[PDB]
Amino acid sequence: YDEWPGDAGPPPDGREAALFVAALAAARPVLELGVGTGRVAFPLADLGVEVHGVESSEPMLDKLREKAAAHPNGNLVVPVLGNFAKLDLGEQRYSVVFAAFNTLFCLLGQDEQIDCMRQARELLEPGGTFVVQCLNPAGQRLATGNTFGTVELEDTAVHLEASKHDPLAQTLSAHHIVLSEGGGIRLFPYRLRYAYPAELDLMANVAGLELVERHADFERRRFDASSRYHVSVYRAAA
Amino acid sequence: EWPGDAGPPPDGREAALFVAALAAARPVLELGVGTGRVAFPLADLGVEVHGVESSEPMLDKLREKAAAHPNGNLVVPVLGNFAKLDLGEQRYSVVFAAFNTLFCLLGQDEQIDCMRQARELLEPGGTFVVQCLNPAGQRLATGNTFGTVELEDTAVHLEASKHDPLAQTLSAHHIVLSEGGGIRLFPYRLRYAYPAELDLMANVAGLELVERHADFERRRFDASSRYHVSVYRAA
Amino acid sequence: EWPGDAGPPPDGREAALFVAALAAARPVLELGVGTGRVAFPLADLGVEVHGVESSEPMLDKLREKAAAHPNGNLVVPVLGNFAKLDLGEQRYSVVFAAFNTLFCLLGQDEQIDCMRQARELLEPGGTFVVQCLNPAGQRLATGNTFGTVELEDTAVHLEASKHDPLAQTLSAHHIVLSEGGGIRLFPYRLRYAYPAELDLMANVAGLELVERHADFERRRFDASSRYHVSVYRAA
Amino acid sequence: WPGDAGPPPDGREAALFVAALAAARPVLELGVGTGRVAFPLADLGVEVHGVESSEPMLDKLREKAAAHPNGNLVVPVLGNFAKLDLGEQRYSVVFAAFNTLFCLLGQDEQIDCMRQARELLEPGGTFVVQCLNPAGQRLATGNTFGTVELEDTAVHLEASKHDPLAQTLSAHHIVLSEGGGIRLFPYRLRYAYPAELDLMANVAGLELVERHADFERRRFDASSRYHVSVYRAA
Amino acid sequence: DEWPGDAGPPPDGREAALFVAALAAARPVLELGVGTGRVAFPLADLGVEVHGVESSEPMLDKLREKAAAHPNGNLVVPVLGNFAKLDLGEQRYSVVFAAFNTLFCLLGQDEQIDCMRQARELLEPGGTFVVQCLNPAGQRLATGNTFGTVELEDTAVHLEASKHDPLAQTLSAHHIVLSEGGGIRLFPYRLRYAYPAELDLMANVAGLELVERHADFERRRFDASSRYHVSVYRAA
Amino acid sequence: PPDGREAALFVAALAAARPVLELGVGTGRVAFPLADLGVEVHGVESSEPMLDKLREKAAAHPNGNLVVPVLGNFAKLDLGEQRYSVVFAAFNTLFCLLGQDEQIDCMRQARELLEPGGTFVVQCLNPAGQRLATGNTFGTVELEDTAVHLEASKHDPLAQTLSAHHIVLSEGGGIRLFPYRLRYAYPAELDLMANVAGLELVERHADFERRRFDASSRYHVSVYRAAAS
Repeated sequence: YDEWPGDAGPPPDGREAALFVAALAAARPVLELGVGTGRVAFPLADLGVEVHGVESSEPMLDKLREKAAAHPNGNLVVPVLGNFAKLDLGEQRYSVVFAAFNTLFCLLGQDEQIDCMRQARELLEPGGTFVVQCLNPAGQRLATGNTFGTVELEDTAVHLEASKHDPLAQTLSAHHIVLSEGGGIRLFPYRLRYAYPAELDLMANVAGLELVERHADFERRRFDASSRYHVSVYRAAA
Repeated sequence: EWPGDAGPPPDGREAALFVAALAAARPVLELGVGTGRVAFPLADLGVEVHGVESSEPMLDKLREKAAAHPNGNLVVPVLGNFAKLDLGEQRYSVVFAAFNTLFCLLGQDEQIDCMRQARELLEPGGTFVVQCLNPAGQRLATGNTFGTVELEDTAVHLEASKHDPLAQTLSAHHIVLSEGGGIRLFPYRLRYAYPAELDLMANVAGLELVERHADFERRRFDASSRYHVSVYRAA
Repeated sequence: EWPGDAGPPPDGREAALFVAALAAARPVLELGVGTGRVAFPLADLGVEVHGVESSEPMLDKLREKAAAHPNGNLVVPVLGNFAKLDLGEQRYSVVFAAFNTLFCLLGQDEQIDCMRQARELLEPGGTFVVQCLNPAGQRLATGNTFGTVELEDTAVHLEASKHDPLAQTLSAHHIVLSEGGGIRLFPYRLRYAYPAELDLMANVAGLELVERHADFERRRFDASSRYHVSVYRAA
Repeated sequence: WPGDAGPPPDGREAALFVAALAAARPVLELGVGTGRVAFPLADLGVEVHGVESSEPMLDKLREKAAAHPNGNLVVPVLGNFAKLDLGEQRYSVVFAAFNTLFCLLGQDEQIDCMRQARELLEPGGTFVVQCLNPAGQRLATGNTFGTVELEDTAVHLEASKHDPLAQTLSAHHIVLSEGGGIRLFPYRLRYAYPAELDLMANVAGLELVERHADFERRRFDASSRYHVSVYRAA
Repeated sequence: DEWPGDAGPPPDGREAALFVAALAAARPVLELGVGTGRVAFPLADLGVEVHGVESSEPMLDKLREKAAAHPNGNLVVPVLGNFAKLDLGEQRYSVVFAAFNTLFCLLGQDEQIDCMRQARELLEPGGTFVVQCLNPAGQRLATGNTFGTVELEDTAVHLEASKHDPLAQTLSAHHIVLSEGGGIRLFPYRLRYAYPAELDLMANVAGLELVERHADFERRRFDASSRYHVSVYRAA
Repeated sequence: PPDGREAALFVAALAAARPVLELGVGTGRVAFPLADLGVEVHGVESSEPMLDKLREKAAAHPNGNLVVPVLGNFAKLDLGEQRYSVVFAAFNTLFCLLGQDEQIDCMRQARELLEPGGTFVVQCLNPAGQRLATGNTFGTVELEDTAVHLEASKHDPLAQTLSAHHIVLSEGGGIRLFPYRLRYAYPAELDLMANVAGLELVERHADFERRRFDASSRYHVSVYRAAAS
C-alpha cells in the first residue's frame, strides 16, 4: 500500500502541500491530522518545520516512527496518538492545523466534522489558520448509486475501484481493487462523507472559523466548478 | 394558470390537509401565498391564513378572489418581505413556504435569516414547513440546458436554464412559443440547498428537523425524490 | 416540401420498387397514401394503386396531381379510415403502410384490427408490408426532449416531444422558426411497437413474418437500425 | 449473500400479497428456489407447492422444510414445469416471483408457460408475476459492467450483454474475494415489455386485472424498476 | 461584439494582442478575419502595425469607421480578400494570426492547408504563424444534432441549434436569439475543425512546424480538457 | 474478429495471382484462409517466438507452403527488389506503431513495396464509432461458463493513445493480464498521412464485406493506391 504507481498511489503534491503550509507557519509548530506515512510531514521537516502528526491507527503510526528514524530530518516530526474528534493536547497551540487529501471527510458525519473543526480552532494560536484539502463534489461529477472504474494500470496488475454513492447522506463507500497476474486479489475498503463548499463554509462558521481563501490545489491555482479538489484556509472568527 | 407540468404542482389541497393537521386551532402564516393555491383550500378546512407577499400587484389578485370566495374572510393578505417580517406580537402554529419559496431568496444568509424570523413567529410547539426541490433527485446537469416542459394544442412550453453547482443557483426562462409567432419569456432564479445543508441552516436558526417526506401525502423520501417536505420545530 | 430530415424520407422510389417486386401485376393498397410519395413512383412502374386516406382535403391535393401526371389514372384515391371500412370483394397483392403510418393508430388494439383488415383484403400469396421506427435503434429518451431536426438559410426545424415508454406513445410538435418572427407548429402522435410485439400482433391478426430489412433496399436489419421494413403473409 | 447481491428482501411482502389472493386453498409457485417466498407463505397458513428445476436447490428446500415450524405446508416438486403433470389438481394462485417467467428464453416458451398456468387455475383464480420493467431498468445497449454490492472482504460485480432486439440479458454475477478467490454465477433472461407481456397473456387466455410496482401495491409507472402483475382467466 | 456573456465574442481581445506583440518584430502583423478589430485595435495601442484581411464588406467598412475615430487608427490597415485567394506582393510579416476559429471557417482540410502555406510564404525570417482553434477533445461534441442554451439576458435568450458530422469534422449551426415580444433572429455559421495531431501534420505539409501550444493567450497549460488551443508555428 | 476468412477473401480478391504482404501476420490469423485460397503470403514480424507457432502450423498445413514467414520492422523493411500486389495490415496492426511519424513511415515503406497498380489495405478502429470516453474506463468484453473477459484501459484523447489490459478472471482464483497499446488516427488524419506517404484513398468500407462506412461504424477498411500523377 502507498507504493502504488500513478493514480493508484497518493497525490504527488506532498512537496507542494509542505510549501503551502510552511508559508503559513510562523516558524512555529504545525499540526497534521491524519499524518499517515508522512507524505507531507517529512517534506515539511526538510523545510525546518516542526510537525505533530496525529493518527488514530497505532499500527502504521509505527511505520512513521520507522521512516522517521531513517529520515535525515525525521526528528522534527512528533508522532501523536488520538482522534480528530477527541484532540486533547494540553496548552499546546499551533500556527497551522491541516488535514490533507480528504482526511476531514474520513469522519463519517456532519456533526463529527464540525466537532473536529472546532477542536482545530481551539488549538490555534492568534492569527493561526486551519487548512483542509477536500474533493469538490461539483468537479468530481459523482454518479448516483453504484459505479466501477479503472484507477491505474501496471505491467502485471490493474487497479480498479468499486464504489457506492449515497447523494443524500453524501457518503462514498468503495473498495480499491488490485488484480494481479497469477490470480492475486487484494481489496482496500474506505469510506468518506463529503461536503459541498457552501455547506463546508457554514460548518466552519458554526465551529467559529471563517473562510479566508480557496484554491484548486496547493499551488494556488484558481478554484472553479470544474476543480476536482479544493484547498481551503480558515481563520478564527471575529 | 398553464396546463400540465407548465402550471403549478397540483398538490394544493394535499398541502392544506398536511398543514391543517399541524394547526393547533391557531392561525398559520404562508410565505409567498401567491394567488392562494394553498391559502384558499386551507380556508375550506376552517383554518385562518395570514399570507405574506412582496409582489404588490399579485397580492391584489388575491383580495379579489377573497371577497368572492365563500370562506374568503379566512385569508388575510399581508404585504412585506420574507425579511421585513415585522408582524408584532402575532404568533402562528404553522409557518410554511411551499414549492421552492424559500429558495427564492438568492443566498444562504438570506435563507437562514428567513428561517430565524419564522422560528421567532412560532407559538410553543409550532412548526416551520418547507417544500423544496431535492438536488439529488432533480439530477441537474452542470451549466446550461434546454428542455420541453409541456405541450398544448397551439403552444409549447420550453425552458432555458443556467446552473451553477458552486453557488447552487438556477437561473432560467420559462418560454412559451405560440402558433402565429407569439413568444413569451418568464425569468426566475433559485438558490437551492442540499438536505444536509438545509438542516444545518435550520439548526443555526434555532430549528430542528422533526420529519421529512417526498410530498404532502407523506410518501417516503429518498435519493430519487424530486422534492422534499420538511417540518421543523424550535430547538 | 421541407429540406433534408425536416421532410419525408427520400426513399419514395425505392419503396415503389420493393412493393412492385411483390405485386403480381395486380393492384396494391397503400394505407395513408398522402400526396402519393410512393403512389406516383408506383404508377411509373405500371402498378395499379388504390390509396386510402381519411383526410378529405389532403386527398384532394392528390386528385389534382393525378390529372396532371402521365400515369395518373393508375392512382385511385379512396376516402375512408385506416381502420373500419368496407372495400367490397376487391382484393390486393400488396397492402402497405409506409413511414410509421401503422403507428398513427394510437393503440395496440386499433393496430391489430388494422392488420387483420389488411389480411382479409389480400389475395392468396399476397403480402402486408409496413415501415416502422425501430425503438431499439431510435434510442428514445424517457419523458420530454427537444432537438434540432434541420437547418435552412432562413429557418430552423426543431422538435419538442413527450415520450411515455409505458403506453409506448410519442407526442410531439414539429416546430419551424423563421427569420422575421414566424412560428409554425405541426403536432403529431405515434404509438410504436417493438419488433417482438409487432410480430405477435401480426400473429393474432392471422399474419406471419416472412422477411425484415432496415429499409426498402433490403439492407440488413439489426439493433442499431433506426427503422425496419417488415413483410407479412397470411397464416 | 448480503445487500443487493442477495435476493430482494420482499419475501415477506410477496407472501402477504399472494395470501390475500389465495382462497385459503393451495397455491403454486414456479421457481420456488430455496423457499424465499414459500416459507413465509407457510407462516401464514397457506399450502405452497413449489416447482424447481435445480436439484441442488430442491433438496435444500426439503432440508429446511423439515427444520421449519410450518415446513409441512410446503410441497416440493422437482423438475421442469413445462413437462410436469399435476393432474386434476387446481390452484387459487399460480405465481412466479423475481423474473422467474423471464428465465424461459423465448416469447413462445413464456406464452406456453402462461397457458399452462391458466389451465391449472380454479374459477376466479389468478396468475401473478414479478418482472423487471425495461423502461425503469434503463438498460444500455450491448455490454456493460457494474458494481452490485460491497462487503468487508469481497466485492460483488456484474458483467452483462444486452441484445435489445432479442430482448435478452446474459450476465455473470462476479464475486471477487480478498486473497484471490473468484466465483462466477452466470444467468440468462428474456424480458418483455408490459404492452407485449399483456398481449402474451391474452393469447394464453389471460387478462390483466391489476399492476403494481411491488408487492406492497405501490403505484406502477415508467420509472418503476419492476412490476407485479395479476392475471385472471378470460 | 454586442451580445453578453457566452453569446458575445471571447473577452480575450487584449490578451491576444499582448501575445502577438511579444512575437512581433519590426515588420507588421497580418490578421486573417480581423472583424471589428477586437484584436486589431488593442494591437495598435501597443504600437504594432496591423494588416487586417477580410472578405465581408458589410463589416470591413465598419472597421474603417472606427479606424478614423481611434487614436492609433492609422495603425490598422484594412484589406479585402480571401485567406486563400490574395497576393499581397513582396510585403512580409513578423506574425500572421487567425483568432477564434478563423482557420476553421475554411470548410475543408485542403483549403486550410493552402491557407497555412499562404501564411508561411508571407512570413519574414523567424516569423510565426499563430492560430486559435477549438479543441475537439475538450469541446466534448456530441454526434449528430444538438440544441442548447448559450446565454441569458433580461429580455432575450441566446440558443444554439447545430449539426455535427464527426467524419467530415464539420459543425453547422444557428445562433438563435429569442426576444420578449416575439422577435426571432437566426445567425448561421459553419466550421470544419481539426484535431491537434492532424493540424500539426497539416502545418508540416505547409512547410510549418509547431513551436508551442497553450490553452489560451495567457499561456495556460494545454491539456485534454482545454476547450481551445493557441498554437504557434515557424517555417521549417 | 471472426472475419479472417473474410479478410482473406477481401485481400484475395485484390491479389490475383501475384503475392501479398501481411504486416503483423501474428499466428496466421489471416494468412491461411488466403493460402487455402491459393495466395502466397509474405508475413512480417519482429517477435521471433510468435512467428514459430506459424512455422509450426505451416508445416502441418496442407497449403502451408504458400505462407512465407519473415522478419523485420514495419517502418524500416529491407525486402530487396521483391514487390507486392497487396500490402495489408488487419486488426489495428497499423495502430500498434505508437506514433504518427512511425505510422507515416510504415505507410511509405508499404507504398515503395507495391508493384504498379498495387494497393495498401488497413483495418482500423473508427474513433467516432468507438465512442471512446476520456480518461480511464473498465468494461465487460465477454462471458464464459468458468471465466469472464474484462478490460481496463486509459485513453489520452490528445496523444490519441489507448493503453489497456485484457483481463481474464477464472473460476478458482486465476487472473491473467494481457497488456496492449494503440495510437489511433481519425479518418481525415489517416488520409492526410497516406498523402504524405505518397498514397491516395480509393475506397473505404465498414468491414471486409464492403458494408457502408459511416459515423457509427466501429471500424473501417481502407484501400490506398500510389498517388495520382
